[PDB]
Amino acid sequence: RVMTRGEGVYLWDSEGNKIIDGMAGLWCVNVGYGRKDFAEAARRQMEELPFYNTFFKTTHPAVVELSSLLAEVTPAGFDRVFYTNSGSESVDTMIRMVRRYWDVQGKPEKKTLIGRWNGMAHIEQPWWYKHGKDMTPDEFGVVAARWLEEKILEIGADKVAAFVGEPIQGAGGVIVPPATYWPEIERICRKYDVLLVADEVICGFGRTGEWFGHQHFGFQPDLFTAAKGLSSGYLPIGAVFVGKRVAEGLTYSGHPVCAAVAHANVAALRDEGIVQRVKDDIGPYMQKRWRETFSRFEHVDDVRGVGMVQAFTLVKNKAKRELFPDFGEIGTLCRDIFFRNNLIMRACGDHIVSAPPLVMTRAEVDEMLAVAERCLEEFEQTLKARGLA
Amino acid sequence: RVMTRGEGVYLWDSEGNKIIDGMAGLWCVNVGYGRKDFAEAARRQMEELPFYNTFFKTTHPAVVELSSLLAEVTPAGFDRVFYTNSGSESVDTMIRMVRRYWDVQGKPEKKTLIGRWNGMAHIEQPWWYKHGKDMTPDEFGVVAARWLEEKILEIGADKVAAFVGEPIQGAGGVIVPPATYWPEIERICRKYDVLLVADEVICGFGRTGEWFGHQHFGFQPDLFTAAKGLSSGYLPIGAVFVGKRVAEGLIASGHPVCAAVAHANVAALRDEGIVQRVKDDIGPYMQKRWRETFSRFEHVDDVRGVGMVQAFTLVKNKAKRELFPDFGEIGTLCRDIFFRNNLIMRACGDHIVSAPPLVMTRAEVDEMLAVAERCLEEFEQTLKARGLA
Ligand code: NA
Ligand code: NA
Repeated sequence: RVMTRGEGVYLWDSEGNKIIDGMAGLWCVNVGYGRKDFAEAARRQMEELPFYNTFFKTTHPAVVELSSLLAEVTPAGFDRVFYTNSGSESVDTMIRMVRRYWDVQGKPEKKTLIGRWNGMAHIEQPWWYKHGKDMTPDEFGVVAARWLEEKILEIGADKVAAFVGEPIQGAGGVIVPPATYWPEIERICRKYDVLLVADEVICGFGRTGEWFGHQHFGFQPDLFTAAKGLSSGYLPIGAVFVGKRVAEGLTYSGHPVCAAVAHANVAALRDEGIVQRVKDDIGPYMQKRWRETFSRFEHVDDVRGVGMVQAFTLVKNKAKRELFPDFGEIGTLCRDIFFRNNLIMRACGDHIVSAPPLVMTRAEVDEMLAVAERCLEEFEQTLKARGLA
Repeated sequence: RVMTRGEGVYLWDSEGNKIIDGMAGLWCVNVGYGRKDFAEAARRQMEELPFYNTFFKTTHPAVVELSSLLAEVTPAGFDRVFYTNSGSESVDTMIRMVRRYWDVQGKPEKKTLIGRWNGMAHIEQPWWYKHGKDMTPDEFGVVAARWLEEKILEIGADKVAAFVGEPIQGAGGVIVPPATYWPEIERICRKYDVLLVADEVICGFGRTGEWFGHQHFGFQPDLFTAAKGLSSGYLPIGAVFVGKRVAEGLIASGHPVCAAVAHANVAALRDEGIVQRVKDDIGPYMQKRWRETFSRFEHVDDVRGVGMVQAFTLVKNKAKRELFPDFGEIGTLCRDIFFRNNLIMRACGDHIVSAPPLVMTRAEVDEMLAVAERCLEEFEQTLKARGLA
């Protein structure tokens, strides 16, 4: 099978089958497929001026225009932006910046960054279904955030540079933390004089209904990182957005052609009302319909989501919060059913996740959920037959 | 001062000044500026199919086409290519591959990579002018290579995964190793069961007259890495080329738009005879003329280069091989003169380096060197006038 075409939320193959891309590429095709206007933006920039040499102390006008527009949609205080070619480069750049910041502050010892599972250290993820015991989600959020305080005290605050986290952990199975989590993380970071970094690789550019995930969860990072969601994936790009504290402690970056396409993308997300529509219209619709569709199944639990990112977990016994053995095997079984039915929704372990293009219509939401629901019927029937139910 | 246009080896500013780009952007605009055909390649790919989903078990046709073409210009045995968005990503990917290779081989202790100055370790660079003492270059090449053996023995061979090096160290000042160096490096790597990796960030895509620097020096690495020279910089891209031994060990990618541009670039380099012309024609001319132009100056020594990469070093006393103090200050002085005269040649410490687009004509070589020559005359006079001669 070869892919021949994409438009909106759909991909087409050489056999003429229409496939619903419920993952928007790599969680990043937020304006959807088929933006021929972006092709023109790239063509024009490459015909005119695809380079800009550091010999000149000025900045390529496409990059200037992108930065000016980004400033309008990012939170106040993020006036320094460092462009990269990818999320990976953004993470590397962020790490170097955090460390340099502390060097400049006269604290070169402060070099370790702390992140989460699913000069490095890691803490457990705020996954209540697995780790919550008989705590309420609110109680658990405080406990899970305090794992950061524990790790800071273990390493020593004078050696810790920063905590880095995705507002919602995407690759981890869309683990949505309790409401109490990020405020406690923030208290802990500020208490121990540790920088706070939001990784917006998946939550960026409208995914949660706000422009950035950290805005939805109401925390104020010192920096945040972005990947190719910045261009809806149409060309490789990323960025590190630097807040006032770190900027003060610390011009040429950005491939001009990719910047021109990113500018067209961000302008579309704003001017065509796409992000606002997630917040006001399609987000709440998706979240309601997602929950109406999946909550009833015997082996589905923890149905969850915000804006246009959503998920659930396949489980052996809901009443016991008992997961299937060999976490991942059942998810793969379920994912194969979706794929056989020309629906792209992926599995992380036994979590099923979705992040369709933000432009998805209500009818398209219901179309996707109808296929998914039919697939889950088959999944449940298949479990029974294999004696795994 | 704003850049407004580029064509061939030239850039122009908003005042209409012509600037000679003797560095080809970031050592990478090998086909030159002004390739309007590349804009069309990008437009067409973005109009038709800028994405390709892993849902399909096939590869995007532009990537297939690029790989097929690359296979015709790389050495035998490199039939696995992993595409990235940049040189930096290529290095990261290579490091993960070399470590995974050894894990699969059942030698999980092999994790350290060794490189050179200018989980990681470093050895000294084969810079004869500084380190050669009373050795001939050939004798020094063997000694400098044996620094790798000394380092491997210090660490423990069973802990060492790979040695990584640029065939000619570009950012280090175009340090061209003696003829004896790379064969001894290779021998040592084989002796200690260490992988050999060539970093083609600057030597790649025709810079030395061969397609790749490792070919010029006659060694066969197990992997090699490339950066955006693969597209002459027109879009972000990189790659890791994986040899048979490693590819098979692992068995036991690519943004389609960037791939389409890279394919146009490689096709041009080949079909327009650009690389062949470096080997047979412009390279030998550049090297001769570079040496004729610079060798006579009292404070210039170690005039060097291969193909279309060349350099020299500003020195306090040639007879004594005595460098200026505060290495870098004099290079900056000289570079500033170049820039004032609208010539882009850069300084790496007190090394002056050049790597112009490969399409430079003989007339353009002479034009560039005539400017550089006048700048060196000024440099010598300013040195005397400052009492630094
Ligand atoms: Na802002
Ligand atoms: Na080959």
